[PDB]
Amino acid sequence: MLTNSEKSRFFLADLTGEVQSIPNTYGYISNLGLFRSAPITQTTFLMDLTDWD
Amino acid sequence: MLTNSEKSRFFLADLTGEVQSIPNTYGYISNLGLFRSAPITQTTFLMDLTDWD
Repeated sequence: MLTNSEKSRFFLADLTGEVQSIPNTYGYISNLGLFRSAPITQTTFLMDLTDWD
Repeated sequence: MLTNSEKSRFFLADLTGEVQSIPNTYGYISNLGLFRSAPITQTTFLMDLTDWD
């Protein structure tokens, strides 16, 4: 693939290709499967607690 | 299940179950079954001890 030179409009130079970089993305805990899914239909929710000795 | 909001009688919010806690109960020695049941009729009992040399 011939392209324009570095500092001239009439000479040609050879282009090789691209070098892509992608950031790292850790996903250990996400795929561990600990957390369950509990969809709700309200802005908030409540919960009760109990105990005895 | 839907219930009243935190501070409004005319709004609803979701109630997500309950959580319970129970005290611990160790039973190791009872399960060992060392002791026998010897029911009696009176409020006291006696025994005899003997020996020789």
